[PDB]
Amino acid sequence: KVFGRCELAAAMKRHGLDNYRGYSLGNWVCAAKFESNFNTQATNRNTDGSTDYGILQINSRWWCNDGRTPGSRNLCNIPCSALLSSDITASVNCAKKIVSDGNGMNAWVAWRNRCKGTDVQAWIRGCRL
Ligand SMILES: [Cl-]
Ligand SMILES: [Cl-]
Ligand SMILES: [Cl-]
Ligand SMILES: [Cl-]
Ligand SMILES: [Cl-]
Ligand SMILES: [Cl-]
Ligand SMILES: [Cl-]
Ligand code: NA
Repeated sequence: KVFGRCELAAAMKRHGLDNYRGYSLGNWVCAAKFESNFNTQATNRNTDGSTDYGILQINSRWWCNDGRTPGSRNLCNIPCSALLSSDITASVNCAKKIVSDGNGMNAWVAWRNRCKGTDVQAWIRGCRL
């Protein structure tokens, strides 16, 4: 599914991401924009053989099982396929674990490089929330 900007802001708020670990909703919308362009079916293969899945491009080295990332973990206890669903529940619940890991949203390199310290409230401007 390709979400609209405000549609995704709403879904993320519905699932308790807004101000989760102190990160405002605009930070999460911005991260999703640059990770996936709001496409739940986004995938990206890394040089190490791991794969990133879904609207927040969650990686198979730690967070989900895809059966093809040797030595990896599955700390979200889900198949990586769950991260490609039109229903963002699995992505949001797994993102809550990731952002709790110690480095906050710096775990998403695209957030650090493209969203951190910018006027992220622009990402929810106009939205009925
Ligand atoms: Cl947009
Ligand atoms: Cl915000
Ligand atoms: Cl594996
Ligand atoms: Cl595990
Ligand atoms: Cl599995
Ligand atoms: Cl949803
Ligand atoms: Cl933090
Ligand atoms: Na894994």
